[PDB]
Amino acid sequence: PSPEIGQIVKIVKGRDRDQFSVIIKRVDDRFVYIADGDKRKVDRAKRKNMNHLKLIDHISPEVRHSFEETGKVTNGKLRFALKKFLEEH
RNA sequence: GGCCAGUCUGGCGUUUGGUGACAGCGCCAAGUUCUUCGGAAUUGGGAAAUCCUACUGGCC
Repeated sequence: PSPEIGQIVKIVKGRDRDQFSVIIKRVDDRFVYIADGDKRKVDRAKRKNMNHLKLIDHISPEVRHSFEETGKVTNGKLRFALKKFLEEH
């Protein structure tokens, strides 16, 4: 399954390993860009090979709706999506 | 299995760079070489290669 915009991931490789992040842009089949709105904010999002992430079965509608209407997402909305995701699991 | 590119002594920490193995930075250790004894250089294996072990990324 292709990675989705607004989907939560767990980082499995790299120095940001074992953290949770949000997919904010899909380059192709291989590469995405992730950001958490805190230590890794949108304006310097982290490029990632999708093989170095673990797809979590959770997609935040707030993140993907904001990209559909404004073409962007705020760091506060990213922090909200991750904070809400952790509270349900 | 083939072709190409890359990484290297170990432990803890890390808002930094890298897709990544890793690296950078702080601290504690280890090996090798040199020393005027104050220190200095260096770090997978190999005498060395377009070589090889392990690991990472790409194409098949």
